[PDB]
Amino acid sequence: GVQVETISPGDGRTFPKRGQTCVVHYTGMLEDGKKFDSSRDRNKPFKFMLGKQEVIRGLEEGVAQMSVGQRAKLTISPDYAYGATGHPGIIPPHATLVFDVELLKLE
Ligand SMILES: CO[C@H]1C[C@@H]2CC[C@@H](C)[C@@](O)(O2)C(=O)C(=O)N2CCCC[C@H]2C(=O)O[C@H]([C@H](C)C[C@@H]2CC[C@@H](O)[C@H](OC)C2)CC(=O)[C@H](C)/C=C(\C)[C@@H](O)[C@@H](OC)C(=O)[C@H](C)C[C@H](C)/C=C/C=C/C=C/1C
Repeated sequence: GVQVETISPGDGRTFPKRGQTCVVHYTGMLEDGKKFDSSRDRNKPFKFMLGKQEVIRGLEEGVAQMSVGQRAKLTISPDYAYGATGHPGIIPPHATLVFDVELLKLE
């Protein structure tokens, strides 16, 4: 569902717990294609709480297996992303997504 390839290693010990707020930088693109979003270019980290279905399953499960400081390439299959419906106007049906995610801190 989500494949994780490490860009930079974390501490290897500090992982997100259920109900914790994850602070991340991300860049998102369609596989081998167009970039659709970046928190890095606007210099504003993205915050979400784990275990609250706030983000796509691929990102949730990608961040959940990352330690603090880790940066990774997340390849997210459509079923762990926006599926056959897509995201209106931005993400097509059956789109595999690539997120470059850095887990900055947990709060
Ligand atoms: C302008 O930028 C948008 C985000 C854009 C939307 C379009 C996509 C290309 C994208 O560019 O982000 C993008 O890169 C993307 O695909 N993202 C964002 C980064 C995390 C991964 C993914 C995602 O899951 O987006 C999310 C995706 C689009 C929809 C969710 C997917 C998972 C599913 O379980 C949810 O059903 C509920 C819906 C959008 C979000 O990350 C926002 C934060 C979360 C929600 C809207 C819901 O969780 C909602 O549930 C009631 C909430 O609890 C929120 C906090 C309540 C308040 C009022 C809403 C705030 C909305 C903020 C919107 C923001 C910052």
